[PDB]
Amino acid sequence: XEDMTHVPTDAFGKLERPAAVFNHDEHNEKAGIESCNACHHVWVNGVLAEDEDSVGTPCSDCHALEQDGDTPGLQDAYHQQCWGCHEKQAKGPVMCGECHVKN
Ligand code: HEM
Ligand code: HEM
Ligand code: HEM
Ligand code: HEM
Ligand SMILES: [As]
Ligand SMILES: [As]
Ligand SMILES: [As]
Ligand SMILES: [Zn+2]
Ligand SMILES: [Zn+2]
Ligand SMILES: [Zn+2]
Ligand SMILES: [Zn+2]
Repeated sequence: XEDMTHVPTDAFGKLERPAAVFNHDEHNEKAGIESCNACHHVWVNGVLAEDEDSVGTPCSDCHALEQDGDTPGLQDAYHQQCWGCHEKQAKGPVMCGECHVKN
């Protein structure tokens, strides 16, 4: 994903919002994220593997559009991951129009 400049949107069908800006490799370098499983996680039987990751599997392979149990639907997965870290670190966009950029 070194060519990535927005988050993939094909799983959603018709969009309400602009694609979310996300230059994956530059993002992750500026943010200081050193583990891939900060996002590409592996959750098994309610427990998060600390030493594994799911790189190479789309989020949308596990996260349906609808919530399943405590597995978030796909929109909420992205909002909880992305907007959740920004809020926890007090850095990064936290308005709709700073990710979903109209341009
Ligand atoms: C850690 C260094 C890391 C790697 C390696 C990695 C790889 C990776 C690949 C190969 C893809 C698929 C790209 C494609 O389809 O061409 C991908 C996709 C996404 N990633 Fe990633 N990624 C690493 C780390 C991070 C981190 C720390 C985050 C969150 C900040 C992140 C997130 C994403 C997202 C979102 C995508 C798109 C998912 C999809 O549905 O295809 N990755 N990454
Ligand atoms: C792709 C980068 C991706 C995103 C985004 C994502 C988000 C995410 C969130 C925010 C949660 C809630 C719990 C937490 O904050 O970790 C969550 C939950 C689970 N996920 Fe996920 N997830 C992404 C990727 C994937 C992939 C590729 C898988 C399947 C291999 C997967 C699985 C799950 C499961 C299962 C859960 C529920 C865990 C639990 O509470 O039992 N996720 N996802
Ligand atoms: C989830 C896929 C995700 C998105 C989308 C995302 C976007 C995003 C943007 C657009 C920025 C601003 C870039 C700019 O300067 O123009 C930004 C910045 C930060 N992010 Fe982020 N972000 C996503 C996920 C994550 C996660 C999971 C983390 C923490 C683990 C995270 C962290 C940060 C940090 C820190 C920054 C600020 C970088 C800086 O300017 O110092 N983001 N993100
Ligand atoms: C502000 C509260 C806000 C809204 C509103 C919003 C909407 C939203 C929707 C409706 C989707 C589903 C796809 C669609 O367009 O129909 C969606 C998807 C994603 N979002 Fe979002 N979102 C708002 C806030 C934010 C912020 C602050 C971020 C960046 C941290 C962000 C990110 C994302 C991501 C990633 C996705 C999935 C990929 C894509 O649709 O772009 N949202 N959002
Ligand atoms: As680089
Ligand atoms: As929140
Ligand atoms: As809070
Ligand atoms: Zn753009
Ligand atoms: Zn560099
Ligand atoms: Zn790995
Ligand atoms: Zn909050």
